Amino acid sequence: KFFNTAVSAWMSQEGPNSDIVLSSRIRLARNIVDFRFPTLFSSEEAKQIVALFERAFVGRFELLKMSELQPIEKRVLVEKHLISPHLAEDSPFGACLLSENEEISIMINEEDHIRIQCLFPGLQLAEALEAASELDDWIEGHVNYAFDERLGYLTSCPTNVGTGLRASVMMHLPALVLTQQINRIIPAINQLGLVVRGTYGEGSEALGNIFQISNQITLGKSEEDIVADLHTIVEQLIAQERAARQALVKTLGIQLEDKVFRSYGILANCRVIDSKEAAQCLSDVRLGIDLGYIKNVSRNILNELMILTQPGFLQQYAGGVLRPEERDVRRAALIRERLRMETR
Amino acid sequence: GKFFNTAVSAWMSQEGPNSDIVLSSRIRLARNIVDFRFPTLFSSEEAKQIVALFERAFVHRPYGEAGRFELLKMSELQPIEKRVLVEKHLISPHLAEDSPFGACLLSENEEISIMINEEDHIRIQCLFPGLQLAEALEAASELDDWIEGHVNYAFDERLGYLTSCPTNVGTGLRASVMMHLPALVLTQQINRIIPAINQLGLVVRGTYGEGSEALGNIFQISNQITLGKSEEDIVADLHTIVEQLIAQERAARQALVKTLGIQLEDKVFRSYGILANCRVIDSKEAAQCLSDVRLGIDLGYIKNVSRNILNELMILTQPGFLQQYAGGVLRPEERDVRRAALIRERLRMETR
Ligand SMILES: N=C(NCCC[C@H](N)C(=O)O)NP(=O)(O)O
Ligand SMILES: N=C(NCCC[C@H](N)C(=O)O)NP(=O)(O)O
Repeated sequence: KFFNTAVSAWMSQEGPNSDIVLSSRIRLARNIVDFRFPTLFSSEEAKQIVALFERAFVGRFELLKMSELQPIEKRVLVEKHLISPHLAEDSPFGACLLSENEEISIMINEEDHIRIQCLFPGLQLAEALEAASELDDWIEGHVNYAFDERLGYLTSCPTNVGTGLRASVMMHLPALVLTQQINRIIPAINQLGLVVRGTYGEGSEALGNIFQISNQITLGKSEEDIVADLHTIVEQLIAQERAARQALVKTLGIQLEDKVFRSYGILANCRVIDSKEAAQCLSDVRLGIDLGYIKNVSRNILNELMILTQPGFLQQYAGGVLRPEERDVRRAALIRERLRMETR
Repeated sequence: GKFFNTAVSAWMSQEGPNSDIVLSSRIRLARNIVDFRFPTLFSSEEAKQIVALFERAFVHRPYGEAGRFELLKMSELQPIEKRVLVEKHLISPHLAEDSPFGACLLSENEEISIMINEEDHIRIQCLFPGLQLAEALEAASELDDWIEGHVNYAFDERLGYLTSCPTNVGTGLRASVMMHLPALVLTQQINRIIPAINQLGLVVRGTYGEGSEALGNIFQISNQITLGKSEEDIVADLHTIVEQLIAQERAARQALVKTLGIQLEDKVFRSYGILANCRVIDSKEAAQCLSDVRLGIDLGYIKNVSRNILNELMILTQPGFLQQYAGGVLRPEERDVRRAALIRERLRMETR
């Protein structure tokens, strides 16, 4: 079942630096030319492409067609970064070829005909790129990619023209945020051409201290060079976060243990919590788990509950519009329950 | 021995009338002994003779159901031990800190504390759980007469018992109740009630009397009038105002439940969440959270936490008792870590 908001067995595996790096994501955007039926209609191209993947994937993959999913199922796929918002809503023949472990997602008929996604836990960009490239090679053996031998892969949005590659890592940087170093690392990332965004919240507030660092640097660099560059910056960010964490432990000791356990205590017991406080507390709890203060709570609580406690998702899940105070009560209840599952 | 290592005696652990709000009822009777100068004037020789008088008369003396009296001399106790007795409300800060020749006769059940060389030669204290002012006054008056069979009180027909303090003039009677008034505090009402009560000849003080703060919204309501009113009327008048206070607190709770609803449940559970999980907590925060949790158990929000454990924790988390329980002296930051751990384990054993 792909619509389990919990961290998959695949994404809960401990990849390199997976305490700080939640996940590594490789996306390869492709468009197809010279269709098997040279149709003039996008409708027909989109259906041939779906037929291709339904015929060619029955490793176990399920082809999820957006037209066949309830809106909450599509929202979960969106929140799992398995599909884009555009695939859920705006793609009449949108479909997602999902591997059973949800490592592999091939979005069909979005902006581009093909978006191959590999999502790995921890810092495994090279592994994700290799896995995405193996599917890329498989797909290209059966279709012709729109490709200009001097411009590279042709993608609908010129955001991707060239390699069609977007590489991203999601990182939890509570210590850099706590010690107010985060706005020091943003310029270093921007100078290198990478893009850093908060994953959760509205415009740059980065709830949960979860950051997405991705490339933008396109035409010049090889895919391996894009990924090596991102990997290298991520490893420096990891080192900075670990240094900040170790400084925090050495300075605060029991006061840091107290901070993360109080955040735990709020999450385990509060009856009213807004998404911002929940995010801060979840980040603290995750840090406390990472530091081994909190020993009986899965670190995946951060990944899962950051999704489930978002205001819009919470309403989407509840099936209706909820006032903020109603959201805060349901959010607290959801969080308490998920932490009660950990106590058992 | 057990005076220092049990936070709440079996005696004080009994549920009393209205004991959810009224934690305790106390009657103190101040007296001086004829032929001894009062503690503000006496010599060290007189002070020692006073202790010796009470020692000879009352050490190990049986007092019925209360067990026998034990004599604790302040000079023979350490400041932590004395702080423990203050924190258990068995002796006054004055006796613990300001009476070199102070002593206290404690009943084995810790209902009775006869302080010696406090502000007066004798401060007879009877402590009852819940709202039991009539029973405490009866107990104290009985004990007063019983003691007076062994000492003669300085007494003037006009001025009553001659005491050292203007605040004991006449009856020497201080009747007090300890009340948990979290709703009146939260509704801001307490701000109007305190001056209103002060104008009726009562006074509202903190948890450890004059000059102390209301730890955990625990207020001491006591008479201010000691002279020109019978002891029964002083206590009856206090009781009447305590009953009104209970009524106001209960109404304030119902008002809070209706106006805050889940936010009140959130308030108490967050305090519970702190207590169950914090690793560092000072006694003041602990008291505030314990107050919230007590309110939460009173309103039925919080299950599996007894008033008994909350009573124990209110005492165990005090600095002296913490150091007593620890085994020795603790700096503030050590206290806060041991306090958090004590609370966590008591709350976790409370929920198992
Ligand atoms: N915005 C809210 N709640 C509003 C409460 C006011 C303020 N945040 C407070 O809690 O004090 N919830 P959401 O689901 O995170 O949007
Ligand atoms: N006075 C204190 N603590 C002072 C603050 C120390 C701070 N929590 C810290 O960790 O240093 N505790 P007490 O036992 O209530 O007297």
